[PDB]
Amino acid sequence: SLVVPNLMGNKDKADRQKVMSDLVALESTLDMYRLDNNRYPTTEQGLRALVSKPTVQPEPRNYRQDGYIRRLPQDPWGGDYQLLNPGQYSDIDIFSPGPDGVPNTEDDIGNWTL
Ligand SMILES: [Ca+2]
Ligand code: NA
Repeated sequence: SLVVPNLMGNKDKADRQKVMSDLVALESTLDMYRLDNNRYPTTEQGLRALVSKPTVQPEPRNYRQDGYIRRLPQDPWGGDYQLLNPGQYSDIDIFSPGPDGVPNTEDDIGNWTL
């Protein structure tokens, strides 16, 4: 006879699920980039490197003319996914900035929680 409140918790789980789905897709795309080019994008090159060839070194040596992804997704709050090379927890840390929209805050939802 006691229903635990879950309105926002349920919203949070749905939002986290979209973020994780985006992160998984990005990781797969980053792996295709690495299979071709033998490294992941640098922090400067970023996730944008998956769309078209970066304009800074290290220049990928086997970059598909079509790139690795058609478009970069945004997170559920309209924010941009972030990339750090080298990662603290993985080869590459990839994360949504979360609700607050600021990279590297407590709000970040990252691939280290996959
Ligand atoms: Ca944040
Ligand atoms: Na393309």
